Amino acid sequence: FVETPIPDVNTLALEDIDVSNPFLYRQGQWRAYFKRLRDEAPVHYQKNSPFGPFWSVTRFEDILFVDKSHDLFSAEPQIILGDPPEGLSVEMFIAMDPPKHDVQRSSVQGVVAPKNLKEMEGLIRSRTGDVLDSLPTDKPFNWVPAVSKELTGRMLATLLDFPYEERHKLVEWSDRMAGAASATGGEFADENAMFDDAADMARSFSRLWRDKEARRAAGEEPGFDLISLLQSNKETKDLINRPMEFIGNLTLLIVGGNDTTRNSMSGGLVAMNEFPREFEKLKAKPELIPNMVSEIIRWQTPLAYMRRIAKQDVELGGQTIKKGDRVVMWYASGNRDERKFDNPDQFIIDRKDARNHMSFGYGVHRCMGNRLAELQLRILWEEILKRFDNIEVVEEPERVQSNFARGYSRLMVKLTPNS
Ligand code: HEM
Repeated sequence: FVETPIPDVNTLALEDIDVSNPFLYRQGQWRAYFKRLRDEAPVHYQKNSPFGPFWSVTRFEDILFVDKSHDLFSAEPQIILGDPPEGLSVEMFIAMDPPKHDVQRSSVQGVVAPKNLKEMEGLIRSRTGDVLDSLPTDKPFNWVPAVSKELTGRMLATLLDFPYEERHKLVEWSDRMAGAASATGGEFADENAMFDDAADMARSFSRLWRDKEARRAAGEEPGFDLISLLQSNKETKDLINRPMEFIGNLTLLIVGGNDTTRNSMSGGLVAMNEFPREFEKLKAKPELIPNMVSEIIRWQTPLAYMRRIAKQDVELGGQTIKKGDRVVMWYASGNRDERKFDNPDQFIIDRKDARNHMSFGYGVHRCMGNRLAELQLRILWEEILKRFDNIEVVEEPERVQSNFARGYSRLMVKLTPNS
């Protein structure tokens, strides 16, 4: 993939609108392209793309139907638009249908048990406050590494009890995975690097499993982390011996929580910068933080879509999706659908229906980590409000190349503390 200027959507025949282009978000053309699809081709077939042909489903109501109807639309074998590079396919329950999906999700869902998240609030808030206190207030800095990636990486390490000093690896491996050119149009096109990483990652999870079992056998009390949970349950105490399940489950937790958390933490600042009256509203009414977090997640939509395959011919939106066709559920478009949300492109932190967004999906795959993400975002903004009278974005944000992740690689921020 090489970036070129994306033309006005009005220059295109409807059949030539290709929303798999991974520069549509960066260039700001995604809003007009998806509005044209919602209005005039809400169930749209693209015959020609670098990823092969695919349907786009772009209205909120129709996306709900596809996401909930796993008897008609399969999540197998992959949920990104393209294909993983050869040798890198791993089975993850995000790309599995019931009943097996339900079985595999049950084996890990305890890691985000509400009682466990509540016990970790002090740690999350301490990390958040320490990170914010460390930021300079006399010069701008890049928020993406300093805050969003920093906090996400610590959280991911805690979730796995992954060696804290190596947490940068959970994220580097994960980035090169979720950013495969063949899968998402991301910038990673070297299969040699992905082979090195996927193997390093698999070896690292195996060493962690053995270190944790040796520590448990030696009398270490079990913790909140996923490995401890897997080793405490009869069904999964032997998960090492099922390598596809073991590697797939652990990889899904890390990839699932990595750039989603990161880009939600960054995106709230970008939304405030575009709608600065909302920050004055927030400072005057801090009890809006929980609803604001929903509005940040709606407006940002950190994952633009999830993909499905039609299990049979399905009539949708005056169109016949054929058995075997790839069907892309464009959450990024659904969350801007004016049939669902009034003034959808506005960031409105007291929007009463913000919580009804589809950024987590709907149906059996609805995000397992939704409460953990919301918790971290709430604490982030609580701790921001204690410290800063103003936040300024000093340069146009740099947006990531991807058709899947909607995110930022550079967000240059100047802080003004209160007195
Ligand atoms: C604001 C942040 C997040 C967003 C926007 C998001 C988005 C999503 C989406 C769109 C799906 C699939 C929904 C569908 O197909 O219907 C999903 C599933 C999933 N997410 Fe998240 N996610 C976020 C945070 C997290 C975090 C923090 C974690 C882990 C700590 C996580 C782990 C997972 C897992 C394991 C699944 C698979 C659930 C299943 O297939 O049953 N996510 N997420």
